[PDB]
Amino acid sequence: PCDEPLVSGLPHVAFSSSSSISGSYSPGYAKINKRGGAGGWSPSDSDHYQWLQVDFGNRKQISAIATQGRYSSSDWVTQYRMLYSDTGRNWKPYHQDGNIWAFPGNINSDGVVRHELQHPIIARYVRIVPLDWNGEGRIGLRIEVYGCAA
Repeated sequence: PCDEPLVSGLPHVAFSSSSSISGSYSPGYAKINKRGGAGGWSPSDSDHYQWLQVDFGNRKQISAIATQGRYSSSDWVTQYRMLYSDTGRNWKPYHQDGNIWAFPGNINSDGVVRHELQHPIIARYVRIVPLDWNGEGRIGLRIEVYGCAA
């Protein structure tokens, strides 16, 4: 199977984001079941144009993704898009059931929600783009991406 956790072991330098509320919300804190910093990533502004990015360093085959909100807070993502690229540019949106896919997100701060992809993708870089978030807070996010070397 192609389902090893690809994010949990990455150093901070593998993560980037559109913005962060502060250093404690840096994108390297966006790891499921971990509570460092603010307990997850949050951008300084919550809209439809933020992103959390991971660079796996080379191409990985990806079979599933999992998300959580920001630890013990009102910040969580309720639906999201996934984009991927081999180059870091020309992002490709993940498609499922005939359209760009909106993944159901979280409904609380700490439940993990894992989705098996209909079809695996191959990518060096992944971006998670929040589409909506909890109305009583902001975007807050921790992730895992499951896969293997391409």
